[PDB]
Amino acid sequence: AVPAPNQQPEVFCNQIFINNEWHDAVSRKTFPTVNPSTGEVICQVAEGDKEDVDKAVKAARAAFQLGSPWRRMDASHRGRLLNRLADLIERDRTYLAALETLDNGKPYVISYLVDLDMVLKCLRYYAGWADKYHGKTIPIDGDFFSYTRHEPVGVCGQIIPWNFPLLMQAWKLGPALATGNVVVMKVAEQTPLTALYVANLIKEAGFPPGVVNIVPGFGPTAGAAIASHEDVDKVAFTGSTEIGRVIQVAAGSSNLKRVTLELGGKSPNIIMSDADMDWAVEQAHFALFFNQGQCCCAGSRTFVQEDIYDEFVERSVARAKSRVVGNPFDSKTEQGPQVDETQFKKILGYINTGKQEGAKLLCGGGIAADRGYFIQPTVFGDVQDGMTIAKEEIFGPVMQILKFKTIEEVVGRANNSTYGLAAAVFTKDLDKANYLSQALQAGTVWVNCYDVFGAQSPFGGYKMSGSGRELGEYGLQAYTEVKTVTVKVPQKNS
Amino acid sequence: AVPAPNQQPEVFCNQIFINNEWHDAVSRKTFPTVNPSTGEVICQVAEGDKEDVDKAVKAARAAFQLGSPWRRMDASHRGRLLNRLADLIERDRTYLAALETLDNGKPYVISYLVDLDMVLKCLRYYAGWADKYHGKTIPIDGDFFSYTRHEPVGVCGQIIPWNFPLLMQAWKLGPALATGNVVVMKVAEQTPLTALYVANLIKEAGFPPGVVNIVPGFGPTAGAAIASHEDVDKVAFTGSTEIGRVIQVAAGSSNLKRVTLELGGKSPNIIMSDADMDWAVEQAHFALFFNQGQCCCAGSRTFVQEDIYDEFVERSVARAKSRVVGNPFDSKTEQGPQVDETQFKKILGYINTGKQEGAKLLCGGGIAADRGYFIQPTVFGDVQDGMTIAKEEIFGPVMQILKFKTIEEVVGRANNSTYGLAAAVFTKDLDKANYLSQALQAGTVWVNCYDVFGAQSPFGGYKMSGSGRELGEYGLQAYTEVKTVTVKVPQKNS
Amino acid sequence: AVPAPNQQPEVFCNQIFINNEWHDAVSRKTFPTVNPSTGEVICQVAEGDKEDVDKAVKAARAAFQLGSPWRRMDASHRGRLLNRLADLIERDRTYLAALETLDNGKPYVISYLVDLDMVLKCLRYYAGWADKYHGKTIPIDGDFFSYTRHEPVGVCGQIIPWNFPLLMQAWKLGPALATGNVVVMKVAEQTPLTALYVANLIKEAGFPPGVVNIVPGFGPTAGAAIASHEDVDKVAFTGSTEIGRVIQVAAGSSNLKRVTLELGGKSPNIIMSDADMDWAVEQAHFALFFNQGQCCCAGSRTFVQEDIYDEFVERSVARAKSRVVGNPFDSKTEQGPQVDETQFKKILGYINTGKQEGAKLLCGGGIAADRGYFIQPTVFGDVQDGMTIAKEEIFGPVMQILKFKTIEEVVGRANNSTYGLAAAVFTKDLDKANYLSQALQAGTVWVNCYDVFGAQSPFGGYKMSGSGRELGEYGLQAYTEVKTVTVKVPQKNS
Amino acid sequence: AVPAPNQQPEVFCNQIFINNEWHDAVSRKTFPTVNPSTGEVICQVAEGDKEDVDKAVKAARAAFQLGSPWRRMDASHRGRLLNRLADLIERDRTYLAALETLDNGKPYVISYLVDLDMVLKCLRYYAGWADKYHGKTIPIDGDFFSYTRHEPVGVCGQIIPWNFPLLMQAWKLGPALATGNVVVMKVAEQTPLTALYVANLIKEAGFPPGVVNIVPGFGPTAGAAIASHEDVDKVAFTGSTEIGRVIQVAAGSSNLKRVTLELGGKSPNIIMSDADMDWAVEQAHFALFFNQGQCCCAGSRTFVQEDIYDEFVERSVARAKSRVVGNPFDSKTEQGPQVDETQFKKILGYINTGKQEGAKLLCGGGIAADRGYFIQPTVFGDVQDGMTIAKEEIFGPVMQILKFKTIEEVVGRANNSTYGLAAAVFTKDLDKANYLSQALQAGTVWVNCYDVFGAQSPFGGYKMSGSGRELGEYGLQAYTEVKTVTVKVPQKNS
Repeated sequence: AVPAPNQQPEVFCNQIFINNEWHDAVSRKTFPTVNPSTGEVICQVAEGDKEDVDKAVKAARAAFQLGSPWRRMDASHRGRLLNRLADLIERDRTYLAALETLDNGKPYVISYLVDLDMVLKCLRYYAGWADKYHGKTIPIDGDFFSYTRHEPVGVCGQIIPWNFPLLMQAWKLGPALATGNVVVMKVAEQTPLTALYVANLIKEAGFPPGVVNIVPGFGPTAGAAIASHEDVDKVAFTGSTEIGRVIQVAAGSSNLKRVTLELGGKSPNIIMSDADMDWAVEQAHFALFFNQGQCCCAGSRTFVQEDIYDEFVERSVARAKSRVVGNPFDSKTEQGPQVDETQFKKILGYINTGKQEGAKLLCGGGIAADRGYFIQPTVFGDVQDGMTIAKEEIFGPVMQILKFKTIEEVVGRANNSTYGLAAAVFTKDLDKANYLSQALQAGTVWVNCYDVFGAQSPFGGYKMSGSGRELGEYGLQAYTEVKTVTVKVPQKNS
Repeated sequence: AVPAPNQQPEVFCNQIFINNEWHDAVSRKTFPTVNPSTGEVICQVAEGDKEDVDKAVKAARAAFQLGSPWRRMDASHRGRLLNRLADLIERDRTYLAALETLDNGKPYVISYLVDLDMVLKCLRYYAGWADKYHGKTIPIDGDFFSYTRHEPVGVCGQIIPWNFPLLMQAWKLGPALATGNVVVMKVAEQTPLTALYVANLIKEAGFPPGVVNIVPGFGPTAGAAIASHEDVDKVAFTGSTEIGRVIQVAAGSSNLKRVTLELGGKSPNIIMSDADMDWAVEQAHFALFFNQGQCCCAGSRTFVQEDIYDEFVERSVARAKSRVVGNPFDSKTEQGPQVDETQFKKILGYINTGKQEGAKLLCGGGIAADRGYFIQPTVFGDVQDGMTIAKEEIFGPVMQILKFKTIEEVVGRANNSTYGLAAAVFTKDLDKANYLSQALQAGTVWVNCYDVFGAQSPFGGYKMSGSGRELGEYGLQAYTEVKTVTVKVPQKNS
Repeated sequence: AVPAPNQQPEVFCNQIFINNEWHDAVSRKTFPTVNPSTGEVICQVAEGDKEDVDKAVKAARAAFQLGSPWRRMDASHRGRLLNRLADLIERDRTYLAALETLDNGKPYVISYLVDLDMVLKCLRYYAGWADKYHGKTIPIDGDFFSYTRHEPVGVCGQIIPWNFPLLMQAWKLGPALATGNVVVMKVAEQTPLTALYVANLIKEAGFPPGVVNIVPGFGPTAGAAIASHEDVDKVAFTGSTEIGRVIQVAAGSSNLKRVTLELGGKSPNIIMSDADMDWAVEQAHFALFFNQGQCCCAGSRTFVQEDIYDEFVERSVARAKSRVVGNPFDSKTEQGPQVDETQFKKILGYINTGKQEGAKLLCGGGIAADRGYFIQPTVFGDVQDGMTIAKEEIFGPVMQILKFKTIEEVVGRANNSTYGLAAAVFTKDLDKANYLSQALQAGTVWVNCYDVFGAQSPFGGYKMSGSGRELGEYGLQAYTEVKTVTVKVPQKNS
Repeated sequence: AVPAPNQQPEVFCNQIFINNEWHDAVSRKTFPTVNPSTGEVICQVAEGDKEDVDKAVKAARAAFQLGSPWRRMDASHRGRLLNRLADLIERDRTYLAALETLDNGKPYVISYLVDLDMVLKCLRYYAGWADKYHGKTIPIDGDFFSYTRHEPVGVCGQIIPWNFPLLMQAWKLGPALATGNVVVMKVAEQTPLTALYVANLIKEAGFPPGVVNIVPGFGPTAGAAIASHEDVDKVAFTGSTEIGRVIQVAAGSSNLKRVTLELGGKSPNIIMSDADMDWAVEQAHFALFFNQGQCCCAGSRTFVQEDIYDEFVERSVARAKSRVVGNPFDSKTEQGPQVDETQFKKILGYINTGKQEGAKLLCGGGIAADRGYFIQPTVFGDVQDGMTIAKEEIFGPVMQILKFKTIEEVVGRANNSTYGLAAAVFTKDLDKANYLSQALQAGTVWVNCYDVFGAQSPFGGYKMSGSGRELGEYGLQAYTEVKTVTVKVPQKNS
């Protein structure tokens, strides 16, 4: 029941969003955005700069002053504003899905049924938490009355990736606005249009000026300026590991602001010999090739027991060869183009390196179309732990299948990594499922499923995959600082 | 590593415990306690009366007055007192286990390794919750500061059964003293000695006078007096369904005091065809014959699929025939005598009725010894749902095995009862385990185990098995009334 | 900004609401509803009966069966349905306010700005809690994995009073539908129209058939049938103490169903000599004369220190004499008529008895209009604790002012009652405020304010004022039964 | 009731504690510890090095492996071990207090009645949280069963300051061992003996080898090695701001390990004109001169309204001049010597700079004794915001009194700082207290009290004073990583 899409929607939101008004860059420099399906320029977006970041941060700080309309606003009213924003987004669902498809390149059906549905669910979920994050009345010793108040941390600088523009923007705006903070958001240079349109919808919803500010920046300049600003109380970053380390170093060296990181990973996928063959094959294919493999928790490493290795490999190759690649607006299309040329060339180089290392190429391994950044679904068999493709995040539609013999060995091999963002287990035995769920050192473990993301369930990673959580009640912890008030009383009684 | 027991320990605590002092009954009437292993009288215990209950309630109310030492005491100090009581109980572990064996009749090894260990664990667990039951700072609308304070409900009247004297006494004293309440406890007429010795230990521990009061009463007179007293803010009862209904009616007609009930049940046990045969048989035998079958959550109904019915029945009969019955102080003894003559005759009548109804008698079915209340382990096969033994709680060492064909049918048959205290599932499939755990209408569901009781895990029952919970954090809810305080502030800010 | 009201709105919802359809009474008997402002009949409403209650309970049980659309519905979808119902109610806000004014008699401005605003706030608040009531993963000892699941209790029978039809209906429907229960509601015979229109809106919102059922019954027959039905898992009652005791006795004697009571009270009001005179006088007048004094937590007892007794009495008399009584639809009207003739005559008799007992009559004390149930604002001075008016709930616009000398004496006198529903303290000292808030034995304590009701803040009473809470997170506890699932694991690790 | 102290207790614990065994430094280098009361050397302590840190971290990682005794240990058993450690510490309370006095220089009465009492309270409090930190069973959408498990973060490197050796060591060990982590602790070079004796007591208590490891290091070498080690999952630091920034930078550049900081502050103290004069003066004196002013939350800035400035200044000077300085083991002694010569010279330089800036010297300002690091109590009046002493943390017995006129001005001046660790308000008005508690940007706010530290109440700071909390339930969050497990089920029901 997908409505008819407009393949070339109009683009007008291309400036910096500050104080519920659109301002051009101080340097007047603009950067172009490229449609990945065809390689042509969609529109020109103003390039964020350090001075623009300073203006946005000053506006946010002014909006966060004590006694301001945002600070005096009731929590239930903040939830009502979030619900109003969600309703406004749902009103323009078709246009937002079309713009997301045009800018990112993901299939329109996926954008309409998955991305925007999850955005609405996340916004409406964090609308509820506005007036339900209670404190505590501490029963301290002596004739004292102690209690804790949950207060907004302050100005929050948020940097979102390009794989899920709307979804990550919702995940960042939900808890921040629910807890009463002000946001100075930096969007990815690849996909800036959807965030700007959402900012216009935010202005329409009725948020006070300066609460939400979006600065579209082209490069690490705006991100570094946000992470190094003194008035930014907290910085939240989601992206590559190197940029995350740079942001953390800059934040620690600037004002010791709170830092929350959500980096990439090398999430494994374990298939036990007793698992349902068809369901396991389909779920592994979906886990690896979802969003053209541009997922932080993609199941790149697929561990299959020696008993069912041959049949699983054959079924996976057959399924991958039948995947449809083409124009995302087409109904039959299952895989769209890559986000940009850089990722296209990086994935091609990764495929070439994997072929050089001796991994068996089962299918794909080349360009899918002469125009656009389309890559054929690639599957690598007989992959070893020493191979580069088995250790680095390809971040593309490349499948690697590894063989294991015993459960202890597969646990040791899966946990032998610097990333613990996610993991999966496919089996029908209760004991094996429990043991694998407990032993695996992953932030999220899925049993007989994959990519089951809910706003209620927190998401995070161990080791160097990041720190903290971004979903559920745990997400509210990062955007809140606890204040303890102790009052002397004439006499305390139980 | 069980220490050498004293088969005839001295009994001196046989009076009413009020205000940390021992008082005789006002009417000077005493009731005898009978050793179940031999049928002889152990000692004479003063019989509780309505006037004695009034004296105990007056003492408790005096100890609960505002500004009293108990009310002004810090929560951490209450936890320290609970830990001190637990240490004192552990110091006299051997004597308490011997007295429990002498009075109840359960094996000494069980009393030392299971009952007292669980008592210590429960006391030390509820010691921790003394200063960790926080309130909430409600984020109400408007310029108001609202918060909730958890206060003791008041004088609590508690009636404990005879199957687990020490364990039920600990389960009742833990949350009540942890939340800062005063206790007026009524103990079972069958096993009153252990509770009185524990009361003496409570006096030694250092509790303020009047905090804990124990009135040993012979019959429903003391229980009715406690449940109908006006100064009793809350009544907690654990026992038969009829007495629970009477207590609830009296409490509702007296002063609308809060009532918490924990009645018996007819907990089923389901064995799937794919379950581990040896483990399932052993766990079913332990589930049904634990504590001579005198358990509220005994797995009386054993549902076995038609595929493994014959082998399971044969193994269960073989295991039951090998059970050792004899003197509880003997090391090799596995089953002791019944609590009293009334239960002995009731179980004999139930066995006779089951034989009359046409159920196949596999083993046992008669008296085990010429002296004492010993009953042979009885197993009934080919039991139908219409049989009386399949519907009423025998509360004895009688095993009933029922046959089922499909999982939907077994769910419908197991849930077709007025009791939902507990249930069990034995299987190796994940989907079957999850579906059975979700479908069964039981307060507690065990998978591949039984009688796994932890102080942390709450315990309760659905339907007419009772209301509320007695373990874990949920146990603290019943013994606490919430007070909300709202204060007008000059200006509220997030 | 109150829209123009329709003084005589059309009435069409006058039948029994079962399975999203309107059915006449089986006996075809109808009872009339009387407009309190004029004494004329508004419409004829079908009279509920035991057979109709049985039909509604059967429909609710059918809708609550495992696998039904309501049971399989996601929690977030239940919250969305609640939000949709709130939006539908807000769409017809003017008509609902006009009908509430026509049926109850409260001023239209109050109905539009207070009652319906609170109804919308409560519904939207309990919409949020749909998917945020998590369980617990208990860390039990041994190689076991234990967790708790919060499940709906089942069919809930709810009886609502007549003072706040829409507000109490929302307070009952919020948590019940949020936790996934089915409702069989019994409405007051005085004000049945608004609940039926809300039921029609519920049908329009999209709830599955049988989830919500409303049976308008004339008398205690329907209430007794609901409280004594075997398929009703939980009964919630809000009203007089005697009917609450009867309901509790019947429920305990029928199937031991869970009972939650919210009865009336004699809430005191304490004015300290250092309090702000104008604010204290205005808040006391609002506390006592709100909703024509037809509030369960009305500040009937007004304790004023001897220092400011004369000035407070003079100001209270002056304020009471200036209160406007007349047609509720008039803008200048501040007090409407009483709910029915019975309350009118009872309040007149209470005023006569208070005059006979020797209490000084300061103002009012008679009928306010020759047509309708209008009573002049009455104030009684020099009231003693032994007077009947100082002990019984008049439930009308009668003010009683009592004098106290010391804070300990006023605490002792205020707590010397069988009701603890609410209390208030007016002062500027921190120590006095804290001591009074801690010492008073009231379910809710207000400081320098009164009737500050928020959906987030729980509401309840001590002693015989009721049991349990109806607002906030505490409200969800009553409509939920906890199931514990313990699974044996091969090996447990921290 | 302070027992007789041994002024020169024996010192034997002077090595590195690894695997429950004492090992000398690999380089065999030892650093001396100096008694502050006399300036003589107490004993020689082995100097920690990077290689020793590597050995300790390897031992901790070995003890943290899956299936190890520490990992398989029950949570209740961890709480029991913590309680056993607390009991062992209480057994040697006198010796520990004497050693603390000998090494730190604080008065023996303070060490016995305050420091060790708080250590015991903290240990026994965190013993309770061992088996009470539940997870959540997330109600996710779809046919899925999702839940969260709280797991230990891993090897934790902890660096403790010298002002409160035992208290900070307990604050670090409590949550870390309660949540099931392994500790590699670095102690201050000034006071290493007490931590080593506590480590010996830990070995005696029965902790498995490698769970707790203490490396006494002389300088930033050991701290940098701990913060830069790859196997250290989390680092917790408490000390100066510069070292905290260095540690955060190193941790971010090494492996992105979680960092928790608790730095110093410039906590203000506000005295309103209506506050109790005697209580305010005494509490301000205690707040500033507690522990010789070597407190992170010392009330250095004392804001006094112009109405009571003169009387408050006179009373503060009179109280400060009467403070007793001398040998800490003497009963009449109220203030001991400084921790070391460096702090002595820094405080002298700060006093000289304050005198140069034009601040009025009221009393003190020089050396108190010819032997030892004793400083006279110094009070500075007419202090301005531009003065250096009013902005930098003197960390000594220097009092600064500032004058303010209005409440808005004092709020603006108090919040105009880079530190928000703590604040205090002294008044009798309710509105002023609430407004000041809400407006002040401090981690902890005290009303009519100061330094009211309870294990239950969390402690932290805003701005650059640190991040996170170290006490209460909030303390457990830092030492725990959340794992989410989602399992597909055949059919989900509410």
